Amino acid sequence: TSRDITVYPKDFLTYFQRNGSAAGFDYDLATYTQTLTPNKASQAGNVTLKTKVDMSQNFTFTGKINLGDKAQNAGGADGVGFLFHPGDTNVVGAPGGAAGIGGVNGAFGFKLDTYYNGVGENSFTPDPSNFKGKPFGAFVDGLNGQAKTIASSAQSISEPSNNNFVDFTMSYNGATKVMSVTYGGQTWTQDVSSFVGTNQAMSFSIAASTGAFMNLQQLRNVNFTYTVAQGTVIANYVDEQGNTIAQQETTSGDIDTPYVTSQKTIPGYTFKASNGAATSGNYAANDQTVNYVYTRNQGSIDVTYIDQTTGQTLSKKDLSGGTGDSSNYTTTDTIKSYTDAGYELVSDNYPSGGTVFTDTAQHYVVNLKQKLVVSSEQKQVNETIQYVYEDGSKAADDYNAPPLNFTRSVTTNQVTGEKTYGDWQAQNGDSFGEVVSPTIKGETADQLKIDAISGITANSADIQKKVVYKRN
Ligand SMILES: [Ca+2]
Repeated sequence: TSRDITVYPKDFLTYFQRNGSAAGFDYDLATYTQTLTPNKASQAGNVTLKTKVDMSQNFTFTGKINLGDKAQNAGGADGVGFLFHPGDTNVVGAPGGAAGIGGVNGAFGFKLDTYYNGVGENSFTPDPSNFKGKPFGAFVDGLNGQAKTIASSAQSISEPSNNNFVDFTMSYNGATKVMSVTYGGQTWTQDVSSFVGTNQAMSFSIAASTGAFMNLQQLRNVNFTYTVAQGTVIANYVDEQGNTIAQQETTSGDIDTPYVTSQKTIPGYTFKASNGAATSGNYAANDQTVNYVYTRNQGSIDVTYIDQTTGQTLSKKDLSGGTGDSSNYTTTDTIKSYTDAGYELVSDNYPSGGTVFTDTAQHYVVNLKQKLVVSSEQKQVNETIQYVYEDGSKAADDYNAPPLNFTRSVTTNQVTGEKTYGDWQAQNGDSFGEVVSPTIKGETADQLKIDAISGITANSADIQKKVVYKRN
């Protein structure tokens, strides 16, 4: 592998970060010594590995640990915890009974517990009963957050004494997933395959803890041959309201080596912004998430109603919605109002079976004309000559003349009420004939004839004449 190095004593601080207690002390570059905790109460100091570890390759950890100058009976505590978890390179475990492993998720490793915790918290299960007041080295199951000691791995160790450094070797087989830890003559072996659940890259922490009891806890001549894990960029494609719209695109690569992400073209959506990490960058030991936000594409549909008689817009409806959704708009309601008001529908290009908003705009038109109802009014001009005696009694039947009929069209607008009259056409003529008055036997008439009356119009008034007959 290319991502595969050996961390030398002289470069300890390059690859390890002094946290809590340890950050008060400078790595002595003559002894190659790093203080985790001093001989003081309520301490908590760790070294977190800056990178991560490929938990599928072969790593060999070498060094000497000073567990202090006091046993538990003599007021000595708490021990040295080795942490392996899949989480952040900066997350470290709870102190005391959790021994630098408990209270992280997906956590496992090896402790030298120089203090027997018999009373269990929510962060650690009681230490094994077969070790009451006795120092021991053990593997721990920290997956469910609660550090549980593997009672199989529980072998006794030499009490902390005179601040003496004992040899420590932790070796791991990638394919077997088997860890071999040797602390000064005692030897441990455990199958961590159960503990590297799926994630071939784990965070590393060496931690130390004091409480009421205390011990100077240090590390010396550290040698860590391992395969540096690869960084992992994650890329999400989501709408504005969180909901994912495209498959998340998890890449992976050597750290400080370019990663590149891609804006996805997404049917029904336009890119808005990239929240989280840069779309272009370099790879990093913790997991960088580039989200891609998209807007739900909205389509436009308008329906214009036009009075063709005025050539002017009656009303316009504007529908906007998501590319694919139904407007649930009908023209019949807005047509009804108009056809009620005395409009006649000319044309409707709006689809009968509803519309669907699309990426491209939709425009529909409804032409209505002011309804025109052609009527026909008829007028008639009449000539009636009555033939009477001086008493007002009838000498003869009234002559009712061939009537002069007139007719004009009357176009009526049902929207305005306006009446468009045509020209008063004459059906029968303009001239009333001459009417010679009857000759009654033994009478003489005041008018012997009624003269022809011409130039009668539809405006002309009915003629009402009267012939009076005198005796002899
Ligand atoms: Ca303990």
